[PDB]
Amino acid sequence: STRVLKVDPLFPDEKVLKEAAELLRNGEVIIFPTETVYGIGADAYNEEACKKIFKLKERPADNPLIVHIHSFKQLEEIAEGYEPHLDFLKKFWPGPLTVIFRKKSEKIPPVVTADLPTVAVRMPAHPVALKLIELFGHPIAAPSANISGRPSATNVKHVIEDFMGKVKLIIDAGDTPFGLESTIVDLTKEKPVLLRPGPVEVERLKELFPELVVPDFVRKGHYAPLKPLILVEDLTKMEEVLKKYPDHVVICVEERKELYDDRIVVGSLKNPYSIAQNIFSALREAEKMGKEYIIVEGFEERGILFAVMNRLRKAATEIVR
Ligand SMILES: Nc1ncnc2c1ncn2[C@@H]1O[C@H](COP(=O)(O)OP(=O)(O)OP(=O)(O)O)[C@@H](O)[C@H]1O
Ligand SMILES: C[C@@H](O)[C@H](N)C(=O)O
Ligand SMILES: [Mg+2]
Repeated sequence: STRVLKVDPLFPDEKVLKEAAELLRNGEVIIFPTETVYGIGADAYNEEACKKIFKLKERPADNPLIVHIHSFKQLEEIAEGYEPHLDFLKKFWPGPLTVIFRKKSEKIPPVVTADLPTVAVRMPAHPVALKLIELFGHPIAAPSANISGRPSATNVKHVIEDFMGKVKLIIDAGDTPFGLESTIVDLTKEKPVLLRPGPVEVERLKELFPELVVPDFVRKGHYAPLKPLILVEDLTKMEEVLKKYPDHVVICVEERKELYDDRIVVGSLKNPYSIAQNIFSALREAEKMGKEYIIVEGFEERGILFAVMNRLRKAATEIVR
């Protein structure tokens, strides 16, 4: 029996956050916005409560949870060996960055980290998330707000498709600013490793970390619509793809919109952050539009479109290179 409470993203009503904090203290799961995607969270120090996240998501046990913190003092309670990277953390936090550290053990139970010695920490640059964590008093473990394998929720309409009647409370702060999950950098090995591309762009990370490792699984083929996804890297095969796949809807850009039948304009190449903001919404609009096949234009493997292509490659049923 779900409550949806609208709050301002800048100065949220602290009475709405106290109610969410109370539900977290009772070991309940709630949904809250961040600058990236909506989160489905619980008390990171509550084993049983975090287990409910796994069940609500329909999620495998061996997939660990990102712990959300509000302060550098909380980092010190949960992680160790970060001291040589504090300059870097202080430069990107709060913000759309998740880092892997060696766990300080103590209170973040094994279920949160899938029995791993590492923990993924994020200090989100969203006043609602920051003020909820500070008021609750404990860090929040939160995957993206979606059924496991589905596109990450970027607004309350999507949360509701996935979770109406399953959680007591959804905080609504509207459309998430970025539409894409946080960059994930692992800092626990000889050289830093990019595990997930996001709003902290690869190009920026390569400027700071010349020796950054970007693994094959990041550049090659979660986030899946209900109808089969055809990704077209080579846009000269677009004329040919549309034919091989008759019952189609297209997702294209503003500049190529007037060149298709049933088409959803995800955004413009003039403003590529608009593409990243709306891509997940586009998969959800498209799967509803009652066509057999969803057909997506590829983008430049550069800037934020790098992260978009990363998401669409893992979504795709076929990639047309
Ligand atoms: N300690 C860790 N070491 C490495 N990767 C981690 C660690 N903790 C979390 N991660 C990764 O961070 C990501 C968090 O994303 P999220 O929880 O939204 O799940 P997901 O993989 O997108 O699956 P779903 O479809 O269920 O949302 C996962 O890929 C998870 O494995
Ligand atoms: C919920 C949101 O913070 C997500 N886990 C991310 O890392 O972007
Ligand atoms: Mg996810």
